[PDB]
Amino acid sequence: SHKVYAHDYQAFWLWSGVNPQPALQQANQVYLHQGEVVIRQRAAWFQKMGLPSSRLTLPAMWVTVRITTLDVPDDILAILIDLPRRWAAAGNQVIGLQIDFDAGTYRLDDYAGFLRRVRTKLDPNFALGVTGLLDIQQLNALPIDELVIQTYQGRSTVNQYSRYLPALLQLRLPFKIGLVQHGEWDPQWEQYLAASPFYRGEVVFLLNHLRSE
Repeated sequence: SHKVYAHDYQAFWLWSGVNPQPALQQANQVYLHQGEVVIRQRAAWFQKMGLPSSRLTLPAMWVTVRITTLDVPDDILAILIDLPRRWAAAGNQVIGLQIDFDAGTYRLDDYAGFLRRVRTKLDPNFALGVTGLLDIQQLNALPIDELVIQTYQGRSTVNQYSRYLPALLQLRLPFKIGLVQHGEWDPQWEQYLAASPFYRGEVVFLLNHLRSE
């Protein structure tokens, strides 16, 4: 029943607006936020954010994009799938594209269709990952290479996150747990989830200091 410290972990999200941290230099993977697809005037719009595509001293990396709507045209999906392409052209080891679903009430059919579309447009050397808030004979049907279950909102672990953990042993795809830096977390859960051959460990969302510090 302790708090999450980066020095105990090896995979991290670096979000827009978050500064790099020494823990990055011990990491095996980084999940680099690059922007969001949002509705502006009843139409989807990509907002590029975060670090510009460039050579940086990072471990193997994902490009992460948050999707707040699944009504997204092919031209924006084309921009999304070019992001890992650009990061790879800059000299980095790029694992693939991670979709961060933050869209609301959709049916799993629609998520599946959206991911099918992305994978069709994504270069086959790139993996396709999903992450989102906690929320199976059809869920393991997701056409994805990695799932990350987030346990936080903002700077805090969600209260009663543990309610969603026991059934993750039924997942049949590589999965991880997303924890916020300095949030509440019981690491006994790690041991529990280690029972599944599909468990791949944790990812820590790094945070800056609050202004009020």
